Amino acid sequence: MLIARDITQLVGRTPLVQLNRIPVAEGVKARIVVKLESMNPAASVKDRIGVSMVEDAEAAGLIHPDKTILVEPTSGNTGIALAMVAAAKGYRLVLTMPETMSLERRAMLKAYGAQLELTPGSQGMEGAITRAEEIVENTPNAYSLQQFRNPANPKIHRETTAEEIWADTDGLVDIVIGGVGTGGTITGIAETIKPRRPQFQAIAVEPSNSPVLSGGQPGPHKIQGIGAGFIPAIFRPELIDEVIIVDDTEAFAYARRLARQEGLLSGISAGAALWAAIQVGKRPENEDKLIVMIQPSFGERYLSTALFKD
Amino acid sequence: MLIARDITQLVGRTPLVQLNRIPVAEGVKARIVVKLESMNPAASVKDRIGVSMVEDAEAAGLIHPDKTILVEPTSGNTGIALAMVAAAKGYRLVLTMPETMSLERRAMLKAYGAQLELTPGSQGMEGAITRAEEIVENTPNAYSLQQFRNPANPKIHRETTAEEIWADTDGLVDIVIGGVGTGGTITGIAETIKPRRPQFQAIAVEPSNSPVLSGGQPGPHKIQGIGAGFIPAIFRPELIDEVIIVDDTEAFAYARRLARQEGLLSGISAGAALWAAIQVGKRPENEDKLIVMIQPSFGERYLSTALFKD
Ligand SMILES: *Cc1c(COP(=O)(O)O)cnc(C)c1O
Ligand SMILES: *Cc1c(COP(=O)(O)O)cnc(C)c1O
Repeated sequence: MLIARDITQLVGRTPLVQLNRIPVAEGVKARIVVKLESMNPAASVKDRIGVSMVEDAEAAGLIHPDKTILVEPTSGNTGIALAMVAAAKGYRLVLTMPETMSLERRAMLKAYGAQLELTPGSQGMEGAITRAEEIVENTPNAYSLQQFRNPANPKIHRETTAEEIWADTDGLVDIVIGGVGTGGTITGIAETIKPRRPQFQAIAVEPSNSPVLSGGQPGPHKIQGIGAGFIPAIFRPELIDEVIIVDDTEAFAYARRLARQEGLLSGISAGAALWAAIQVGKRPENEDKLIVMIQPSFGERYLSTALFKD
Repeated sequence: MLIARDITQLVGRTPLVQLNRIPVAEGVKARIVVKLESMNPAASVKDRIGVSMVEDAEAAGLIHPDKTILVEPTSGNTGIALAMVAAAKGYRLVLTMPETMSLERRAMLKAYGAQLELTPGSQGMEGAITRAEEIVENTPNAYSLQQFRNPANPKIHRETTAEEIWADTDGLVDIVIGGVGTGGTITGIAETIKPRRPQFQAIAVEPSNSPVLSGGQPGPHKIQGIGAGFIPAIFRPELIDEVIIVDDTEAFAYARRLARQEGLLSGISAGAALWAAIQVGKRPENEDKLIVMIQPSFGERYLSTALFKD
């Protein structure tokens, strides 16, 4: 019998899909395919790390459902992944999240029974992180899995996300394109694949308004889920070939086209990754290369935002 | 390479998950497991029929993307499934839907680029169907796949949904419980499995406020996706062992517990199916029987409703 013990054993193992309209429309000479992290149980890539971080801490005896209050600052998806895990396992969970993130994210957290404290929009992720740190320092048995630092984040991507790409492309993937939030996705992919394919390229995507991976200064932007405003500790710049900066307008435009022209309803950051993959795929040296882009989230979580509202 | 041609080749093949808290809390003597139709690409069971109905009509030369205007009355999910398919394949699509269905459903349809005409809430599905029929009768090249009559609906459930249950339970499933909207799910399951397992039970679920399968009169109710207010042509009462009626309050209560106590964020109708499965699973004759319930939809589509709002 193939019956999962619980929802945490059903995360990852997401499929690849080719694009059929957008690349030809933009004159792309490479082959662009999409890894659909929208098909995780709670509809984002973060399900993978919600599970891995919690399992890692439990195994080391660092947390226990009967006493630990999990606390995590989030732009939404990590909070939702942990909220699902917490609901399955019986953990109390408190999220801090900036008020600028989509209304759907707030409602998702509450639906799973987690506690949410919103932090001021002007303070961005820094405000969320500071508040979470204050809660953890002060509260007995509070514990932060710390998604920007936790080795279980890049590890699960090395062991699952990257292996899936490797298998599903029969070892022929040439380039992976991924927006950076925590950096775990693109880092874990590069770590696993580069040893097997020396010419493989790992390309990071960030908002042009907050180009910190590129050496620039942090700023406000609308690409929810990427552009934390600092370089995460887990991110390994030495493994990444290049950083592509993306305007908010292009992220929104390409995410809309994903839904309407490909039937791939997608978050804003998937739009940013596609715009980037288009630019890379048009380079003459990349003709007939196989480019996999990561689609981090499903677009239903974004209907209230400027992506689709009106 | 395992790369899907497009999103329509990634529907179905959904997993089973055991329940870990709710059955013991209710003194259930059977084993209740859930088939997660929330994990289809657009997060409901309807993805399966959106694909099968369109492929069937295309193969027979009855529709073509360059000319057909698809038109379908819906409570939401069939419209969304067809909207995804339409976006991938380049069909124009018009949905009629009662204003009583969740706001998320409206926004989902528009996000995929479909056209929506809302019909009066007081008229329910009958109003939606009448308007769709008026559009089709009157409009050149308009075409309704007709989800309540289309043989491709129960067929795809016979060939995919039912085979998945058969395989995943190693042929040991004793009972399937499913709410009835079109009736295709529970009918196709019963058709495939009963010949292989004479003692197998197929049990239909309907709202107590609109118990038409039970021989009663139609009425208004809040279990979105089930209780059409008539017996669908595809539904085969001779294959169904029994109909269980469910109150709106119990559907809401059990859907909330699915999210918060199992980490299975679910639509309202999944709550109705669980309440039913609990009742069946408590019967002394069903001790140690394996009961699979269908979870028709993911709960993100329902955050604006009374299920979670406030
Ligand atoms: C997490 C996330 C990303 C980036 O993934 P990382 O592995 O954290 O870099 C992109 N988009 C969205 C919507 C996310 O939630
Ligand atoms: C379609 C649907 C059902 C019932 O499935 P059928 O195969 O149409 O009987 C139940 N719940 C929801 C939310 C649906 O969209």
